Amino acid sequence: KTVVVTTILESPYVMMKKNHEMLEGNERYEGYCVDLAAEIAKHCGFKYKLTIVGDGKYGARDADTKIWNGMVGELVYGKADIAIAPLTITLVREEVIDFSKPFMSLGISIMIKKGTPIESAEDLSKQTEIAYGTLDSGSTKEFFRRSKIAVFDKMWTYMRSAEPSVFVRTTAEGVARVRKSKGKYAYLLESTMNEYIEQRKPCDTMKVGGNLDSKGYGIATPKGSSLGNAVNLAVLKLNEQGLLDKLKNKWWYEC
Amino acid sequence: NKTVVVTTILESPYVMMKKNHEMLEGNERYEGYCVDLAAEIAKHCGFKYKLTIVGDGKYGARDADTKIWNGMVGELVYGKADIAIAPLTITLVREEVIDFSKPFMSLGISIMIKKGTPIESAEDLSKQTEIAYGTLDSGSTKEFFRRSKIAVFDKMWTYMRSAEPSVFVRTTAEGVARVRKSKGKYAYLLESTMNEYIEQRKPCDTMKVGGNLDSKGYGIATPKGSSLGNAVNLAVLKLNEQGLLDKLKNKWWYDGEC
Ligand SMILES: N[C@@H](Cc1c(O)noc1-c1nnn(Cc2ccccc2)n1)C(=O)O
Ligand SMILES: N[C@@H](CCC(=O)O)C(=O)O
Repeated sequence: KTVVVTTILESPYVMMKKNHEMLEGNERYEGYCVDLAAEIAKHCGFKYKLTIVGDGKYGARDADTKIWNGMVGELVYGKADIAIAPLTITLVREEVIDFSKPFMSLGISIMIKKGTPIESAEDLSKQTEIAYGTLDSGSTKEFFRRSKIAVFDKMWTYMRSAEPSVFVRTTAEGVARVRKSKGKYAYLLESTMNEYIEQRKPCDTMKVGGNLDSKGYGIATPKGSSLGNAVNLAVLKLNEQGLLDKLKNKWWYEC
Repeated sequence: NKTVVVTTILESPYVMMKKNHEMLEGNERYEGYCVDLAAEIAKHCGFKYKLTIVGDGKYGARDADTKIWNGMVGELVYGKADIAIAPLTITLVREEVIDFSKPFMSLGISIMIKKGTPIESAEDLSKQTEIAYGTLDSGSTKEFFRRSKIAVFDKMWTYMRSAEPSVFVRTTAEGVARVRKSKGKYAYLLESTMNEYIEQRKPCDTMKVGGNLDSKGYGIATPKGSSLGNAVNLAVLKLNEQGLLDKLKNKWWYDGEC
């Protein structure tokens, strides 16, 4: 009956509307993914329930318990029927779930507090005074972990052992750390967020250099899911009619 | 174990004739981005393959009259080719009849002009008629403008479909030659990938202006219900994550006559 949608609370994808306290159900939320979910549901003709992933994670497989967490986990163990959020299409995930073609293209990038003397990944790698890290249980950490590229390889050996920990549990925590570390902390995140934050007060962060790779976000469903193929056609249609660019301009519409 | 028939297309730097092709046989006649990818794909998946240039030299579209598919898409649809490894754009009409792996390259529609031409964006193009402009036939780009309800693009399509002489070209090479020979009176709408490649080729007289009109990607394609599909998709994502696809792009794109 009601499709259970798992998504994550990350502006401008999903955020609490003002005065949400007296609101109920899906009306409590607004954002890029909120509108996209509505679109998908409208064209596919089904009711749905937005639910914030319990642990607030994107999705990774515990190196020990070998159990998947985050939104990926919700789909794998059957808690959600579909994930509609900025979930990165990767090999280890495609091995356990299905993704539609990307509804957004992006790449890993570098966020620094304005004034920080670093222009690129090469810059970060050769020094240590300026610390840097990424999010836990995400596609960025994994990217560096599996990279054999000298540049990105060096960076990993540095992060994997840095103390105190350069890793963060949430993205909002990685941004907050840059803003508060007087230039001693650079953050590695996806271009999408780096751009969003650069146009926000106190307008003290910025993206430097080009992206380190080219990937995309896809709508995810349990492996061999029935809704899968239909959702993919729906998404390609929305993109081709220019609605997805419209949504992007709307939510990425200080500094 | 059977030799996999791979349909591809002659579009530099994806698939090009090697300098000594006249005295060479089969796959050794070609070189390029896609030739290298086909090799990488074939290696990991463990199978032998035969590169075959698509007979009509087209990408793929369904005929408005006969309703028959042509190009590489046609090769897959009618069972002539087992797989397509080329810069084939992932699109709705195609996904309806064939399968695509996830993108091995990202791009968007762009504007190529003869340097010095007074045009900076699609909006500029649509607001005048002194400078003609068109696109490639039987491809995703022409279909984009035909189905766009966006003011600018809609207006651009209204002009193009009725222009005289025709503003459409059969191959990308033809589009580039027209830009170069028309003294600035013709602008060509094509995918950023090809536009940036040409910008680095002699006589270095063309250039991309404005930003992409959309965002999409190229994907390896297989017939619907193909056992190769899923496996090749994972193989491509792997190559992508290891950076092999970016190194491959550098090689054939920037490793540059300008
Ligand atoms: N998407 C990654 C997570 C992930 C990761 O590993 N490193 O960085 C991110 C990331 N950064 N931003 N976003 C999403 C975003 C939020 C708000 C505005 C713009 C974009 N995700 C994953 O699926 O693991
Ligand atoms: N990539 C396009 C061809 C080039 C173009 O249409 O500009 C296709 O697959 O049809």
